[PDB]
Amino acid sequence: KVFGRCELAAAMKRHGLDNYRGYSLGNWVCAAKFESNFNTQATNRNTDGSTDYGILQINSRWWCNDGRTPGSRNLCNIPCSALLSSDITASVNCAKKIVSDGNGMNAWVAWRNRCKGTDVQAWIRGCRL
Ligand SMILES: [Cl-]
Ligand SMILES: [Cl-]
Ligand SMILES: [Cl-]
Ligand SMILES: [Cl-]
Ligand SMILES: [Cl-]
Ligand SMILES: [Cl-]
Ligand SMILES: [Cl-]
Ligand code: NA
Repeated sequence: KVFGRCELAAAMKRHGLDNYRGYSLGNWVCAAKFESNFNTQATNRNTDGSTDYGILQINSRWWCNDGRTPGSRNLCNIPCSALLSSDITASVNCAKKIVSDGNGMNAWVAWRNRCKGTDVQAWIRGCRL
């Protein structure tokens, strides 16, 4: 599914991401924009053989099982396929674990490089929330 900007802001708020670990909703919308362009079916293969899945491009080295990332973990206890669903529940619940890991949203390199310290409230401007 390709979400609209405000549609995704709403879904993320519905699932308790807004101000989760102190990160405002605009930070999460911005991260999703640059990770996936709001496409739940986004995938990206890394040089190490791991794969990133879904609207927040969650990686198979730690967070989900895809059966093809040797030595990896599955700390979200889900198949990586769950991260490609039109229903963002699995992505949001797994993102809550990731952002709790110690480095906050710096775990998403695209957030650090493209969203951190910018006027992220622009990402929810106009939205009925
Ligand atoms: Cl947009
Ligand atoms: Cl915000
Ligand atoms: Cl594996
Ligand atoms: Cl595990
Ligand atoms: Cl599995
Ligand atoms: Cl949803
Ligand atoms: Cl933090
Ligand atoms: Na894994």
